[PDB]
Amino acid sequence: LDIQRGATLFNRACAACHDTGGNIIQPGATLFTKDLERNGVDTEEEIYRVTYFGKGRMPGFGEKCTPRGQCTFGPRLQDEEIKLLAEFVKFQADQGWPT
Ligand code: HEC
Repeated sequence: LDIQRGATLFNRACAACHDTGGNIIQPGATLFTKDLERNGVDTEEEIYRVTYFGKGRMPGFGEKCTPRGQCTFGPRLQDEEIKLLAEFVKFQADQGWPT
């Protein structure tokens, strides 16, 4: 809901890999609606879950993400931050990642 706060957090925690909604590591697994839909995760609740726990080559960010090697070696994000990020991603995907 707070777009500017979500954008700021996204820019520092996510953008290097998901530049403008993309995926610089894994083609086909972007944050665009088409890929989110194909991968079964075009919802806020699914975006939150994958951000929290990770999946293959993406680290999880949740406080209770486990085991250690599947999660960020940087600081974990709080639930509220991951919720803001999931809402931001869903909103941006719905809008087509405006530039
Ligand atoms: C690189 C080190 C990444 C960072 C930092 C973040 N993500 Fe990521 N993400 C990355 C990869 C390699 C993948 C694909 C994983 C796979 O095996 O499928 C993803 C995937 C996502 C998805 C799902 C996209 C889809 O299925 O099309 C989402 C919703 C997602 N990532 C969100 C996300 C957020 C919110 C991040 C910051 C907190 C973030 N990612 C960081 C690589 C990387």
